[PDB]
Amino acid sequence: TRRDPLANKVALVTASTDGIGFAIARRLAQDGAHVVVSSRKQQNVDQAVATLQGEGLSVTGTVCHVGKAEDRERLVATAVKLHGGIDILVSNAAVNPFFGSIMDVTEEVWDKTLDINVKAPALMTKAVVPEMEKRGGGSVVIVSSIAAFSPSPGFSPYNVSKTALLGLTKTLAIELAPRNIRVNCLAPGLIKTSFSRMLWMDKEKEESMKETLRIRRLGEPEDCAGIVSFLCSEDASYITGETVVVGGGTPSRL
Amino acid sequence: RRDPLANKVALVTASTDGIGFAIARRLAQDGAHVVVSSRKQQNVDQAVATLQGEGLSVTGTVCHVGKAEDRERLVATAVKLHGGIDILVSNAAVNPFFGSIMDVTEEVWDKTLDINVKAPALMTKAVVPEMEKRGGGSVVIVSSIAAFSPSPGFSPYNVSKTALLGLTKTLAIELAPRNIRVNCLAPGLIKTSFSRMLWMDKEKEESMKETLRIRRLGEPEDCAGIVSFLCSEDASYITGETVVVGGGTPSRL
Amino acid sequence: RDPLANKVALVTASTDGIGFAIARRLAQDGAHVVVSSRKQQNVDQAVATLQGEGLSVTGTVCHVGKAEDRERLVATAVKLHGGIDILVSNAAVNPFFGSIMDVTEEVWDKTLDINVKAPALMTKAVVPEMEKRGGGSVVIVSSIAAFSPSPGFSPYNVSKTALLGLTKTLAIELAPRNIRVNCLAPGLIKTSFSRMLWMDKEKEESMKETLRIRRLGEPEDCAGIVSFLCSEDASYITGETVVVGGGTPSRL
Amino acid sequence: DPLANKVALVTASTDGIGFAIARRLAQDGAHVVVSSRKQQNVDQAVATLQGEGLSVTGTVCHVGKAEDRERLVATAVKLHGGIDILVSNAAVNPFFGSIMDVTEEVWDKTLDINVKAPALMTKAVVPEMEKRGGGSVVIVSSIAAFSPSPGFSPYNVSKTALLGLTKTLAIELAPRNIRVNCLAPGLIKTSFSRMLWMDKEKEESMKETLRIRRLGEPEDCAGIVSFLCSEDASYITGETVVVGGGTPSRL
Ligand SMILES: NC(=O)c1ccc[n+]([C@@H]2O[C@H](COP(=O)([O-])OP(=O)(O)OC[C@H]3O[C@@H](n4cnc5c(N)ncnc54)[C@H](OP(=O)(O)O)[C@@H]3O)[C@@H](O)[C@H]2O)c1
Ligand SMILES: NC(=O)c1ccc[n+]([C@@H]2O[C@H](COP(=O)([O-])OP(=O)(O)OC[C@H]3O[C@@H](n4cnc5c(N)ncnc54)[C@H](OP(=O)(O)O)[C@@H]3O)[C@@H](O)[C@H]2O)c1
Ligand SMILES: NC(=O)c1ccc[n+]([C@@H]2O[C@H](COP(=O)([O-])OP(=O)(O)OC[C@H]3O[C@@H](n4cnc5c(N)ncnc54)[C@H](OP(=O)(O)O)[C@@H]3O)[C@@H](O)[C@H]2O)c1
Ligand SMILES: NC(=O)c1ccc[n+]([C@@H]2O[C@H](COP(=O)([O-])OP(=O)(O)OC[C@H]3O[C@@H](n4cnc5c(N)ncnc54)[C@H](OP(=O)(O)O)[C@@H]3O)[C@@H](O)[C@H]2O)c1
Repeated sequence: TRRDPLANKVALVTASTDGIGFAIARRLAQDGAHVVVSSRKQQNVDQAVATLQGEGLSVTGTVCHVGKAEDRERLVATAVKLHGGIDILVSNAAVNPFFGSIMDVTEEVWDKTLDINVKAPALMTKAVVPEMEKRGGGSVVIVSSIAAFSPSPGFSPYNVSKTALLGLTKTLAIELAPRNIRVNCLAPGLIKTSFSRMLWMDKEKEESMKETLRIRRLGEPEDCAGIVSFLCSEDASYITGETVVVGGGTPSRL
Repeated sequence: RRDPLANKVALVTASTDGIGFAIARRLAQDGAHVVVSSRKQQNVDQAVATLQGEGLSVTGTVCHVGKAEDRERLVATAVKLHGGIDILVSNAAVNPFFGSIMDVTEEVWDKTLDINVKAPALMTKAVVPEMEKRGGGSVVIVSSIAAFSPSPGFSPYNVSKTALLGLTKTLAIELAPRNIRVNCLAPGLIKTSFSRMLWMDKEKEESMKETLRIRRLGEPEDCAGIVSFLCSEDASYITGETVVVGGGTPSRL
Repeated sequence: RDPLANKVALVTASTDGIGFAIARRLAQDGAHVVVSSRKQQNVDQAVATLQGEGLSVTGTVCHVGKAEDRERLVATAVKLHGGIDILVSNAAVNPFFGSIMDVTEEVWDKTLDINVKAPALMTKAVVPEMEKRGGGSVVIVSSIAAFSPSPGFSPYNVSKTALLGLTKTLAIELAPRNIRVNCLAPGLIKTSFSRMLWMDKEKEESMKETLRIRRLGEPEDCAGIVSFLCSEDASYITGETVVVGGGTPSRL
Repeated sequence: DPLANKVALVTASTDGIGFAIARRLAQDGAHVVVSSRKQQNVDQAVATLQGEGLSVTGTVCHVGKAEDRERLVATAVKLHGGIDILVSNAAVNPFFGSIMDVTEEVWDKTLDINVKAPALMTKAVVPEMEKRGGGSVVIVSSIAAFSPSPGFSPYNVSKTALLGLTKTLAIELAPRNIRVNCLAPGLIKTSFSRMLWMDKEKEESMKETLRIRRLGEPEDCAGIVSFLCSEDASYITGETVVVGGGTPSRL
């Protein structure tokens, strides 16, 4: 009888009530993990939880705005109470970037983008580390973007923050290695979600982006789910400090 | 919970020992029909014996990847026996000898570039038409961490592994219209015969561990899961990608 | 010729080490340079030393973290020289060795602010002036830590990697204005900033072995590439990071 | 005169990028021996640079021939007393062709001339640079090393390979005080690249595709090479510098 690869593991996935995070949450649970979903809006949490509990998956949810230290610490407490520990963290939140010239980006946009996109995952990782230590180790996946390698103009704050996350991933992987905590990164290309709607709103704009990105199709949320589940599993025990691009062939880096 | 490579047919070059053998075993555990192959018939024999004795759908044939005739025959062998080809894993390398660039002969450069760079390109060429007939396929090329972080003393080998990064990219772009995916595995230090020089003395092992900033050396099976995943339709949105399996050893952003 | 003849350059954090070496070189290559840092006394001494070498260098206080200091830096240069051609952004927070587990939220905020946000806003403040000159050159100082972080400095590491992203995104954004944006990424240079890594002689030797280098860098080892990148001889180089690290591993 | 009294070999330096490099090095004070496959190209190259008052001489060297490489080194030593700089610039002309149509002969010639030859040419100069207390090597790769276009797979692979050669040589040769760096040009207007710019319609198409405002010229590559060859770049080794006018490459 083939065993579940995340049998008896406990996972937190932030920003997991829609799109990529939701797709990741579902797969981890499909792969045997107890999962706690969260996002900012309680009405988003309930529907995600209802949908996934509808499928017989070990899933519960709570509100957690990753920008709020209270929420982050409460997310960890909820999971530990319910399941007795934490083995996996997937950090997936990002601030919706407004398209504009760097000359029109305000200081408040910079502050919010760096806070939510860069500081928050660092502090969210800090919050889970002691619990992961108790279990003998763990796995962290940070979600950046192809934009880290290939920036488009108009999204400078967002671009910078996703590149920063390549460093956060590398530096945490080295620091947390003695605790047997692996730290990897998912860098999606253009995935069809509400987040990216501006870029596939029109069938003309979808075709224009495909030609620009040198891709045959846009990604779906579930195209990101398998690699994250693999990375979170003991089968990937010799992979740490690694960013995996899931971009359908769009240019990234060697 | 399905076999992720059910009904798929896979060639793995250089699959009678170490990483290649472990990839072969895992592809077959995940449902694939696998043809294993290497230069020496004796290794092919016991490779097949071992894996068939575990109940895996595996057969073998001799294939030196430097020989056009062997490459073509490997493909013919799989087509005849299974009806087509879905997956190629190119794993062969020339065993490099430690030496200065001042003592590397022209014949060493030629052989290294032939076997390590040209042969995977021609092997892939040999499978493309068969993958086209199945509606697409997956290719995985085995490079090395050396491609990003070369050690002195192995310059021809180092150059060939970096070249393979380029081969993976250029082929992924070329073959995308045929729905063929091309990705690359870049292992760090894995305990095999190939690498024995770097881990035969326990003092050398702990020395390498500190040099490479790792807590342990890899085993062959540490490479199998990612390759089996990349060869699957669960990775349909991953092509042109090199994945490093080096236990944290530095590579690149 | 004098490759930067009649060009006007701002270098932030330019009263010691790398930033001072850059200021000296730009000036030697013909440029009018305005040097600046937080402390007036540091500014005074840097200016005195360079003017005594007959170079066209004046100073002013500018803490790059303060909006008003950045605006005043530009205003000072525009009043004295008539415009701005070159910005080199060189300031960073001094990093303290410690675990991610001990790094406070306040350390994250300050590091991201001074090391990442400030360069972006300092660039914003020089863009309109560079436009009026027909274009210009921006060089951002990051670090080898951007590519090859060591443990104990995570916030600084993350901020330096962010700067690679900033360089690239700004290069693309400002290309239509004929503004080039490139980045210097130094390896271990012997300055006060890095003194924890070289003041003890046995530590220095240890870092050489670890970093795979034959010697540590000196501030002047960084100055030539920066002055080149600011010249019209580099007019087809933008979006580029150049590592000055004595062969220490970085990237392909 | 940053290169005063230095002796520079530049392969494939009778036209385009190699020629612009040879000119600049000579302008910066170096004695330069230019070379390529054809004597009339060499003679024209040499005549033009000598007419500018530069210390340049020439000789024939096909980089694919062991005897030519060694004789190039002997020629420079005989004339000037030693060798300080090597710039390796030669490449086989690539023609658009699907990987399915690339012959094994094209794979061999491309790996030979683009990868093995630079390595063996460096090997040829190393003992001489040792006698001078060190030296500087620059290898010309391409933006194609990072961002390959379809239809040029062998060339693309060979240019990525040169990134590795730069890195492995820089490490191996550092103890002999020999620095090794790489130039990676974007689209430069030369005969080598004519398929991508000769037609104006094609030029505009490539500019859009590469996200550049202009094509490069050969002299756009000269300064960085001369810099890298100078002692002002003594803390730079193992480094590839892209000269691509903003086209994407890498972080
Ligand atoms: N093309 C792409 O779609 C693409 C490409 C590359 C990278 N990414 C990355 O993928 C992530 C976005 O996911 P997506 O594309 O799947 O978007 P999506 O489908 O729109 O989902 C966004 C999710 O984030 C949650 N969220 C937003 N702000 C939050 C916060 N401050 N704290 C906690 N949760 C928050 C939302 O729920 P609430 O509204 O309830 O908070 C929702 O669950 C980002 O990290 C993004 O950079 C996306
Ligand atoms: N081990 C490591 O630390 C490490 C690290 C990075 C990369 N790699 C890469 O991993 C790959 C395999 O290494 P390994 O460590 O698993 O070696 P291994 O355990 O010694 O196995 C080598 C296999 O290659 C076969 N082989 C050798 N030359 C061949 C050829 N020309 N054609 C067909 N088969 C050939 C051998 O069988 P026959 O002798 O019967 O031909 C054997 O089955 C290589 O590409 C290597 O560069 C290894
Ligand atoms: N090994 C290395 O030294 C190394 C390696 C890689 C990168 N770097 C980068 O090089 C830069 C550091 O230069 P360095 O090593 O030359 O340091 P340094 O010799 O100590 O000089 C630091 C300079 O920065 C000024 N400064 C500090 N904070 C400032 C602020 N907020 N606003 C304006 N000026 C400020 C100082 O003057 P005041 O005290 O008067 O403000 C001083 O002139 C940083 O960007 C660093 O990340 C250095
Ligand atoms: N867009 C571009 O033009 C571009 C972009 C990236 C990289 N590059 C690189 O730039 C380098 C030079 O190309 P280019 O564009 O300057 O070409 P170019 O203007 O056509 O000049 C090529 C030079 O190479 C010589 N040559 C050709 N084969 C040779 C050989 N086997 N041995 C010695 N010399 C040889 C030619 O002289 P003879 O005919 O007399 O031998 C000529 O002097 C190549 O390495 C190429 O890969 C060019």
